[PDB]
Amino acid sequence: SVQQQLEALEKSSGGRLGVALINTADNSQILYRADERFAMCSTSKVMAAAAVLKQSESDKHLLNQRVEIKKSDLVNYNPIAEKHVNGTMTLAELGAAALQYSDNTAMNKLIAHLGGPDKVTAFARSLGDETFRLDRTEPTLNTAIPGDPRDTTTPLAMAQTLKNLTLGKALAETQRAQLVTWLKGNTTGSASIRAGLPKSWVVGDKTGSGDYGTTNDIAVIWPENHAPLVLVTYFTQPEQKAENRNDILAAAAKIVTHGF
Repeated sequence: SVQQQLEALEKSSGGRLGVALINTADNSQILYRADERFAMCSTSKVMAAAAVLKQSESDKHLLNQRVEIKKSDLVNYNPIAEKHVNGTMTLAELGAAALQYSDNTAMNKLIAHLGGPDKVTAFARSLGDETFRLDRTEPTLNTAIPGDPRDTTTPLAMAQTLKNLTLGKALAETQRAQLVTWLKGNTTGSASIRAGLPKSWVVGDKTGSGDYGTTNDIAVIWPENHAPLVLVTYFTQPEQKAENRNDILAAAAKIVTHGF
């Protein structure tokens, strides 16, 4: 029956909906187009920060290393990075900026630091993720052209991986709780998955929108009396200049967690 509400939603939205919920209590799943590739957009920014956290395990000084922010670094959306022009920003500061405020300059600084988009993919691989693939930097990794496999993953590959990063064995404890603290403090997920859930529940998430009306959100949920839920809602549309649809993610979240 849940299959019927998500198929109705999708059809009326005139788009293509993906969803991958993993109820950790019993590891049961609720999958809709979960093995189909969607353009991650700014949800990919979670993998770039966790790859820098995984580093700090072996390098205790790493996160405090400062990073010079200049004008010619500034890409299109730099809500935090721009304040620090002619200043610095440590690596922990750029991970928090990329996730909580979705700073693109910050996302680009982390990548360069690693060595390029292909390193962040190699990291995904080391977590057991064979689907994820970051090809480009900001802002071009959001074109979200249909069929294009660049910078795409699947809703289930992203649900399984997010679970391991925030509730699993991907990161040492210290780094896991820092990734989780970062996600919770997010400032952009208001209208998305969070909307479709009870106000009392706790949520750390990262959105991702792009062209072709691409609207994504990946969130770890902590019910008040239940084990955590991992929810990945990917949505995209056929028209390049299609409006983004967060209300579709709020709806889908409601539909799938209608039972907890």
